[PDB]
Amino acid sequence: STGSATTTPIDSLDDAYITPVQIGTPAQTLNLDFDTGSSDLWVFSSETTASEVDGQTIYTPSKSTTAKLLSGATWSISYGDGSSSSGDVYTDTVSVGGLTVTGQAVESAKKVSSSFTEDSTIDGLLGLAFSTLNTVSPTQQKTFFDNAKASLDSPVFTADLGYHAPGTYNFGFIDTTAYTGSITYTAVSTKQGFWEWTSTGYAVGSGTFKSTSIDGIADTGTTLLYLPATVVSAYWAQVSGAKSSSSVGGYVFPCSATLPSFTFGVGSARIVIPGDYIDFGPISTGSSSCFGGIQSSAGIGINIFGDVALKAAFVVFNGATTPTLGFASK
Repeated sequence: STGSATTTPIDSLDDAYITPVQIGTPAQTLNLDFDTGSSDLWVFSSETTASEVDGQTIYTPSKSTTAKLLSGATWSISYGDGSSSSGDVYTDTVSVGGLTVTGQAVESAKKVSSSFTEDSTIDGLLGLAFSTLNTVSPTQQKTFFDNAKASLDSPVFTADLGYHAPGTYNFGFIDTTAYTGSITYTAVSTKQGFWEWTSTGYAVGSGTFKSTSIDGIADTGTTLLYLPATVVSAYWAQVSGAKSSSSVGGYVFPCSATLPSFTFGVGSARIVIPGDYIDFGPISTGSSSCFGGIQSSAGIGINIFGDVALKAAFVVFNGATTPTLGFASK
């Protein structure tokens, strides 16, 4: 089997991407944030505290003839950015782009943090990291991909995120028309539960490539590119007037600037992030200070190849017995 679904930016900045997902019988379609940095499929629901729901579409398990309470199971997650949610668990039928999993754990939120409430466009998350990170207790549950894998034509999914445009998540096949040149594959460590890999270096603009190992994760659920302070300083030093602002919480730059590209290495291959992808616009409406899309990972504890980086590539998440990651230009 295979599946193919379009993923759409939630706003004009590509802060996140939403993908329609069918849950239950008859189908209830919710727009979920596919997150290769976490491993829980959770939704706003009829059980979510009413004051914490503001415009989201909810899953109502009582209206699904295939929903079953997973008795005694609870979940609770805290994300790197400080947001969180928790609740109980149902199993139900879940379909993405024509690919159907029966008995998928659907984690129903009883509580969500303010950032989730305030984002009316995101009805929940669909985790695509390794199932070892799943938070359901006392019986850990599998991700949608893990459940689908055996049925898929090939045990892979691909992320093809757009810059200010829709893109695609495919399951079970590699669309050879969706990228240019070749896909370069690179080793993955699953030791921390992430799609963790080592980039071979970077360049700023038309500058020379610096060969240096940068361990990090491919994370579709993180907006920005978070890299070591040395690398980030070298990038922003090429932008007149750019500075790290403790009050804003990262690098800002004059909105009048033209940003240089940023290149990262994948083995001997190179992925170029155009300068415009690094512009996240005014820090507040009407400001001439703009927020940068490349930020320091210092104090996160891990480097994160988030959407800024991934949307410059066609990315293969190869879930074979020994997982790997593939990157192609597009």
